[PDB]
Amino acid sequence: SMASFKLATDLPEWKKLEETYKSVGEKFSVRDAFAKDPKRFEEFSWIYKNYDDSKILFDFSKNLVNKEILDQLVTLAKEAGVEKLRDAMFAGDHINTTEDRAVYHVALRNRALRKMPVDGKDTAQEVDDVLKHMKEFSDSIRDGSWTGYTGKSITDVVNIGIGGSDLGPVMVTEALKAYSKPGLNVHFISNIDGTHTAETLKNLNPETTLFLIASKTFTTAETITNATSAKNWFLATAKDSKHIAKHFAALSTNEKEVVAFGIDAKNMFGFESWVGGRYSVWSAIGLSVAIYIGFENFNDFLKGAEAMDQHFLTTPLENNIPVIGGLLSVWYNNFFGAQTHLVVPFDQYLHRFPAYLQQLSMESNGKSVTRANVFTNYQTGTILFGEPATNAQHSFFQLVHQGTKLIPADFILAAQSHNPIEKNLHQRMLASNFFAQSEALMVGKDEAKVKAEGATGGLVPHKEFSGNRPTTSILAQKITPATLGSLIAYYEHLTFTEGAIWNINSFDQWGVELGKVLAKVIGKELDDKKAVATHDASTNGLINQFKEWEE
Amino acid sequence: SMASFKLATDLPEWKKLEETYKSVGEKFSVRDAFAKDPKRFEEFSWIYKNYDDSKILFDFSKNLVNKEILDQLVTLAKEAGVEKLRDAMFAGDHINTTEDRAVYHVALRNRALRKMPVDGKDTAQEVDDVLKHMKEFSDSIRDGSWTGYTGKSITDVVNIGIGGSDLGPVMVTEALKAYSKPGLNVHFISNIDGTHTAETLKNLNPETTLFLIASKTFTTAETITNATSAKNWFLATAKDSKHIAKHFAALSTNEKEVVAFGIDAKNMFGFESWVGGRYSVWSAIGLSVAIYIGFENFNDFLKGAEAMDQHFLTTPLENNIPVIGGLLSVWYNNFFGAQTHLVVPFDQYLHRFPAYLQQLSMESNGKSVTRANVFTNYQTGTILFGEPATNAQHSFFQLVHQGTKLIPADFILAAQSHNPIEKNLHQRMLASNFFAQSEALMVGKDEAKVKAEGATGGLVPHKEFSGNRPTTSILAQKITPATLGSLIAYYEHLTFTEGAIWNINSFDQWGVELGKVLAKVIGKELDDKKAVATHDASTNGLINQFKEWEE
Ligand SMILES: O=C(O)[C@@H](O)[C@H](O)[C@H](O)COP(=O)(O)O
Ligand SMILES: O=C(O)[C@@H](O)[C@H](O)[C@H](O)COP(=O)(O)O
Ligand SMILES: Cn1ncc(Br)c1N
Ligand SMILES: Cn1ncc(Br)c1N
Repeated sequence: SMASFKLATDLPEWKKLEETYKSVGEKFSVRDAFAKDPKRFEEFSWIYKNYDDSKILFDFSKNLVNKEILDQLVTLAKEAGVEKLRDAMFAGDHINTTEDRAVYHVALRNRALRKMPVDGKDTAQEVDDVLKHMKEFSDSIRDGSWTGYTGKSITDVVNIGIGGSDLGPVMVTEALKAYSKPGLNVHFISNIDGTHTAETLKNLNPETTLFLIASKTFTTAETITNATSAKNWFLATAKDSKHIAKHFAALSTNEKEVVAFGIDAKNMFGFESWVGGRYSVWSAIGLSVAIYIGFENFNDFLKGAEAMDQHFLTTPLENNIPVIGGLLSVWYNNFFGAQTHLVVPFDQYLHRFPAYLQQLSMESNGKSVTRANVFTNYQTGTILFGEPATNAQHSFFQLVHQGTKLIPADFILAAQSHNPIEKNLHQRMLASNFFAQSEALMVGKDEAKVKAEGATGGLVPHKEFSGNRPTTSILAQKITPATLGSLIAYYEHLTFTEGAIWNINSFDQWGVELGKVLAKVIGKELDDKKAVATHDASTNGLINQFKEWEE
Repeated sequence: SMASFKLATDLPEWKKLEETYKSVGEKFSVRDAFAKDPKRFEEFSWIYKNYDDSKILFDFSKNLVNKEILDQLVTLAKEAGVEKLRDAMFAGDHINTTEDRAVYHVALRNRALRKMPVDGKDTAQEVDDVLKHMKEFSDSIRDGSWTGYTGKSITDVVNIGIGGSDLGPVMVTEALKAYSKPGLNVHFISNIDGTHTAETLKNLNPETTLFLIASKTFTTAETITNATSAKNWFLATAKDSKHIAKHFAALSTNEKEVVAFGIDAKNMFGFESWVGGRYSVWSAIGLSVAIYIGFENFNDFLKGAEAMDQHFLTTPLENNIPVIGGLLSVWYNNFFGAQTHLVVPFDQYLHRFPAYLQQLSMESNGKSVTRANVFTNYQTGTILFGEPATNAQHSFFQLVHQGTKLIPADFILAAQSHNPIEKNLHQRMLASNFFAQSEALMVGKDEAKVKAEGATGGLVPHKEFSGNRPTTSILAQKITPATLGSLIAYYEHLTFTEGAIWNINSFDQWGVELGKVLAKVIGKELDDKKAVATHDASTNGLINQFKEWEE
C-alpha cells in the first residue's frame, strides 16, 4: 500500500508550476483572460447532472487560471496518482495507512447495491440493512406508532454527540428544514459545557423526548457524560430504568459499550470503522435527518452523493468537477501562498455549511507527514471559514474586497427558494447580490473611475478596488436533499484531491485523537483542592487562578 | 488631522523587528523561554480588574514573545503614535478621515457622564437620554404594561437589521441568555433570503410580537425589504395601519426615513453618525439586549466596556492589555506571515463570539490604504475564525495541532458556569480541556515520546506534535454582563492598536459601502425576462442560467 513518491515537491510538474506562477500566475489578469478568450465562461464552467436530472452549474471562470495553468495542474494530479488512490478508495483498500483502515464513506450511499467490498467481502447488503432499520424506526417515530413510557408519541428528538457525530446532523437538518413537519423537532447537545445540556432540555418533556446517542467509539468523554446527564434528567421524571428502552437509541460501531450503557441492542444503528466521523452523516449518524425530514428524503440525499461519486470515479481529470476544485485550491495554497478558503452560501438554510466544510477540510488535510512517512516541506490544508450571504457582505467582505490577503472563495446560490415570499422579491434580491459580488471582486474599480464618481485628492485610493480577486460560483436549481448530497460529496472529493497531491493521509486525525486523552490528567487535579505545580508555569498559573475563582 | 508617517515600514523599529524575527523570533522556543525565566508566567500575564471588582486574567506567556521582543513592539507602538490617535479618538476628533467623522463608541458607555465632546459639544447627556428612553421602553415590554393592538403583553421581540445592526444583538443575547426570563423571547431577521423571514415568523402571533427595525441609515435594501415584509405579515392579521404604532419601533440615526416608513417618532431610539455599525451594540442598537435581559444588565454591560476604556486610556503601553494583544497580532501577521487568528470560547453561550469578532476585526482592518493616502506594501488585517470548544477540538483543531500553518489563538474560559449541573462535573471537564489544549499546543510530543508510547517505523512521524504553537488564554471569573462588556471592549481596543500601527483607518468600510449599491443594476435585469449580455461573460452566463432555472 506504499506511496509512489515522497513529497509533492518531488513531482516534476511542481517545479514547472512554480515557473508558471512566476511568469503568468502572479500577475494574472482575469479581465484580460475574458478579453483574450470569447469562450472562457464555456471553457471554465461545467454542468453537473444529478441522478434525478436536476443540475448544478460549477463556474470556475473568475479564478486565476487559464488553459495552460489547468493543463499543468492536471498533469500534476496524474503524477501524484490521484486516480490510483481514488480507485483504491473505491476498491475498499486500506488507504488510511496509519490506522490500517479502509475509507469507505462511498459505500454508505451505494443505493445501486454495486459490489463494494472491504477485506474481500461485499458491504452492499450490510449497509442497506442498517438503512432499512433506519427507515423502519424513523417511520415509527414520525407516524406516532413509537410511543414513550406513558404511551405518547414523540415530539422531540435529541442527538447527543460531538464532532463528526454532531456537525453533519446539525448542518443537514438546518439545510433541509423546509422538508420537516410541524410538531416534530430535533435538537443537538454536543459541548461538554453544561450550558448545552441545561438550555437544550429546559423546555422538553421526558415523556415525549427521544435521545440518540451518537458515538462511533461510544467512549468519548463529552458524549458519554452528556448522555449520562440526559439519562439522569429523564429518570428524575420517569423513575424506573426499564423506561430507558423507549427513549434512548445509539448510533455506534461499538455494540458492547452501547449495551453496557443500558441501551437495548435492538435500538442500536451500527456502522463500521471505515466511516470517518467527518464523513459519517451518510451512515447511522444521519438518523436524526431521517427522522426530521423522512427516510425517503434522507435516501434522496444519499443518492445525490452516489451520483457525484460516479462522476468523480468515471470522469477524465480535465472535466472532473471535484478534481478541478481541488487543483485550484492547491494552486492558491502552494503557489500564491493563500492560507485560507472562503465558503459563502447565499442561502440562510445553509448557515452551518461553512462550519461543516471547515471540519471536513481542515481535519482531513491539516497534516505534516506524507504517505512516505516523511515530513512535508510545503503547505498542506488551508484554513476554511465563512458565513451566509447577504450578511457576510456587510461584515468581513470589507477585507475580501479591500484587504491585503488573497482569499479564494466559493459562492453558492439556489435559483429557486423553498420560501419564495412576496412573489419572489426576496429571492431576486438575494440572487442579484450573488451575481454582483463575484462581478465586483473580479472587475474592481480603478483610479479613473473613482475620480469620475466624484472623489478628489487623498480620498481617491481609499475608494479603489483592485479586482482580480477570484471566486468560484456554484448555481443549483434548488437545494433539495439530492442537491445537498451532491454538494457535500463534491467537497469530500475536492478534499480527497488536495490530499492526494500533497501525499498526506486525509483520513486519520492524530491531533483529535490526542485531544480525547489530554484532559484527564488535569481533570483529576481539578477534582482535589490542592494547588498544582506539575506542569509548565503558565498551565500551573491558569489552573491555580481557576481554583481560587471556582465555585 | 494628518498622519505623522506614511507606511508602517517607514517606522525605524519595523526594520529592527525584521532583524529580531530572523535572529530570535523565527526559531523561538517557548519551552526554552519558560526554562530561562522562572517568572515568565508572572511577567507575561496581567489581571484586569473590572468596575465591580471582578477580574479577568490575560495570560500571554505561551506566545512566541519575550521581554526583548515585547519592548521592541512597544517602541513600534510609540513610533506609530498609538497613544496620540487613541487620545484623539477619546477627544471626539474626526479620526475617521475618509468619512470625516468622529469615532465615539466610547461615548456610548460613558455611564460616569465624563465630558466627552464631538464638535465641541458634550455628548454625555444626549447619550444618557437615549439610555433612559431604552430603560423606560424595555421595562414596559418586560412588565407587560406595553400591550399590543388587542391589549395583550408582548411575548416575542424581532430585531430586523443586518451587519452591525444584527450581529451584536445576536451574539450578546446568546451570550447573556442566562439572564433572560421565561416567556419573553428575542428573534433576529437579517438575511434578505426570504427563508429568514418565513422561518422566523412562522410560529409567532402578530398580537404579541414587537419588531425593532435596526438601521443606522434606515435605507439599507435588505432591512427595509425585510421590514416591509414583516409589516405585510403583521397587517395580514391586524388589518389596520393604525395598529403599527404598538408593534414597530426603530433603532436609527435617520428620523425622516423612520417616520416616512410609518413608525411613530416617539418609538425611535436614536444614535449618531460617529457610531460605527460594528461598534454599535452599546447604542440604541442594543435595545433587544435590554429587553431580553433587562436594562440594568444592559447597563452593567456598558459599565464593563467603560472600565476597559479607562484601562486602555490610562495605562502605560507596556502594561496596557489591549495594546499587548494588538502588538502580538502585528508580530504574527507581519513578521511570521500568519494570515489568520483563531478565537475559541470554551463557552457554549459565547458560540457567536468568534463571528462577532470576525466582523469587528476584518471590517475594521481589511484596508490597503494608509492615513497618508498611499497604498500599503505590507499586510494589514488578519482573517479571524473560530467556534466554541470543546466542539472545535474534535474538528479543525487537528490542523491547529498538526498542520503546516501558524495560527495564533485566543482561548477564553469562565471559572464559574451559569449552569453548574451535576455538581459542576461538566464545568470541571470543560475547564480541564481549556488548560490541557493550550498546554499541548506548547509542549507537543517529540519523536522519542512517540516511540516510548509504542509507535514503530513509519507510524512515528504521523503521531509527533511540533509544539511551540502559540495561545493566549483569557480566564474570567464568570461571563456576566460586565465581563462581556470588558471583553468586547478589549477586542475593540486591540483592533484599534493594530490599525494604528498599520496606519490605516479602522473606522470606514468602503467595500461594504460599495456592496450596498452593487446589486441594483442586476436586480433590474432579473425583473424583466430577457437574456442579458451587459456584463463579463461569466456574470452573463450565471445570470442567464439562473433565468432558465428560476421559478
Ligand atoms: O472527527 C472525529 O473523529 C471526531 O470529531 C469524532 O467524530 C468525535 O471525537 C466523536 O467521536 P465518537 O463518534 O467516537 O464519539
Ligand atoms: O458595518 C457596517 O457598516 C454594515 O454591516 C452595516 O451595519 C449594515 O450595512 C447595516 O447598515 P444600516 O445600519 O445603515 O442599516
Ligand atoms: C479547499 N477546500 N475548500 C472546501 C473544502 Br471542503 C476544501 N478542502
Ligand atoms: C487580531 N484580532 N484578534 C481579534 C480581533 Br477583534 C482582532 N483584530
